[PDB]
Amino acid sequence: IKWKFLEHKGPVFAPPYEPLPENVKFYYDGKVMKLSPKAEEVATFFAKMLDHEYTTKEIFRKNFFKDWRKEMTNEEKNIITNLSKCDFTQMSQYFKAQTEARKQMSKEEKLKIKEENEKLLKEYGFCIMDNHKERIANFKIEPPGLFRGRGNHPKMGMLKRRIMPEDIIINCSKDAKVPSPPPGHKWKEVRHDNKVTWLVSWTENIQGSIKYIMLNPSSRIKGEKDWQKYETARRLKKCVDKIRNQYREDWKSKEMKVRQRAVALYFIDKLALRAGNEKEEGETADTVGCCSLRVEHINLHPELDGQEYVVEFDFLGKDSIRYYNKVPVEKRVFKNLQLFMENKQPEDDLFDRLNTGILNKHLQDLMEGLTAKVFRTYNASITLQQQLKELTAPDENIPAKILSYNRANRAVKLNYLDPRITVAWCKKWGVPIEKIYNKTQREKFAWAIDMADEDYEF
DNA sequence: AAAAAGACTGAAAAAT
DNA sequence: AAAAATCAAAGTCTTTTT
Repeated sequence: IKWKFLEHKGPVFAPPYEPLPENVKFYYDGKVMKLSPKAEEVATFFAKMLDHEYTTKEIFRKNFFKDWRKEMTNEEKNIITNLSKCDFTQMSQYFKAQTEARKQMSKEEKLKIKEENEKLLKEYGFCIMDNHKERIANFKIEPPGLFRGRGNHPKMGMLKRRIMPEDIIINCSKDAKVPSPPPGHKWKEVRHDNKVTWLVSWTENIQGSIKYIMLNPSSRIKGEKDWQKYETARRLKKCVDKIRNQYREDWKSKEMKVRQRAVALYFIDKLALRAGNEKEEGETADTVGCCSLRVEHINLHPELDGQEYVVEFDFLGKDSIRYYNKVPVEKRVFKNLQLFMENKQPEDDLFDRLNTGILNKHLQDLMEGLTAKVFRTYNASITLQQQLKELTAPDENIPAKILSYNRANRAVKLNYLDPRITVAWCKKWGVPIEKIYNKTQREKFAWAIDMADEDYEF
C-alpha cells in the first residue's frame, strides 16, 4: 500500500490551438495555400523547429511528412506531396517573432502572467495524500507535437496527439471528491488503487506506453523510496565481498551460463555498466547495456599500450551516449570473453545465454532487494564517501573544502549518491549545508539532512 | 519461458 | 536599465498475460 487518502484536482489540459493570423501564410510550390486547421496545427509544429537540427534528419522529415498527411484534407494530400516543396518560412518567422515579443515585455506584462502561473500551480500543483498537502511534479498533460526521439530513433518526427479527458484515468481514494473533468467531457475511468502512487495516467500514442502524473521529489511517497534505495545499496556494501568472491568463482564454471552472468556481473560491478534490457528491434534506437552487449561492441587485445589483457568497449549506452573504454581485465575474464565470441557473428549477443531477468533473479537470490542498478548507487556512494575523507583538508577554508567536495565529487549526480554522506561531511566540518545543497535539494533531501550526523558512514 | 503491460537522465525554458 | 551569466524520453525492474 502507498496511501490511505488521496484527493487531487486532476490534470491541466493543453491550451487549445490558436489558428495562425491571416497575414501569416504557407507556400507550396511557390503558391500560397491556406491549410486546414488540423493540417495547419501540425505544420506549425514543424515550422517552430526549422531552427533545430531535428528538421535536418531524414527520419524526422519523413515521419513528420507522413503523419502530417494523415491529418490533411483529401485535396491537401493531392497537392502537398513533396516536403521539399513546402515553405514553412513565414510560419517560422512568426513564431520567432512571438518569442521575441515575450522577451521584449513590460514588467507589468511579465508580472501578470507570473501571477497567472502561480494561480494554476497553487490550485493544480498540490494534492492531499493522507494527512498532508503534497506537491505534484507534472500536473499538465504533454501538449501535442512532434516526437523528439534521441539517437537514431525510428519514430522521431511522428505526431504525438492531443490527450483528451476521455483518455485520462484518474486515481484517488474511494472517499475522495473526484475531480470533475472539463465541462462537456468525461474521464476515461476513475479508480481507487491504493497500491500505486500515481494520480493520473494515460497511454501515449507514439509507443503505447502509459504516462503518469506523480508527486514532487520532496514527497513522502517519493522521498521514502529514495531513502529505501540508498539503504539497499548500503546492504550491498556488506555482501559485496561475499558476492565478488562468488562470481569470481563462477568465472571458472562448466556452465558458460554461470560464466556469462558472472562476467557481466563483473563489468557491472567494476565498470558500472547498466543492466542492458533488450529493446524492440526496429521500433527503437539501438543502444545497449551490459546484458545486451553484442560481439561487435567488444574487441579484445592480448596486450595493449603496455597494458596486458585489454577489453575495448565501444558502443552506445543510454540516450545514445557512446561509451568507449580500454579495460585491463583479469585473465580468466579476458579469455572467457574469447570463448563467448567463438563462432559468433558481430550482430550477435556477447552474453548469448544471459538477460537482465536471469541476472537479477540471481542477484536477488544473493541478497533480497539486490538488482543491477544497485551496483551503480553503491559504487558511487562509497567513492564519494572515501574520497571525502581522503581529500578533505582538516584545516581548510570553507570555499576550498567545497573544492575538496568537488574533487571528491569528481572521481565519482543527485541520483546515485546517498545525500546523508554529504550531510555528514558538512556538519563535521561546519560547512553550511546551504553551501552545497540549494533550497530545493534541501527540500528534497530534508530527510537525510535531519536524520544524519557528522558521524554518518554509508 | 517471454512478451506485453505496468509502474517507477538530456536539454530547453524559465529564474556593463 | 539592459544585457550577459549562471519537460518528457529512456532506462530498470515488476507483474500480468500468453
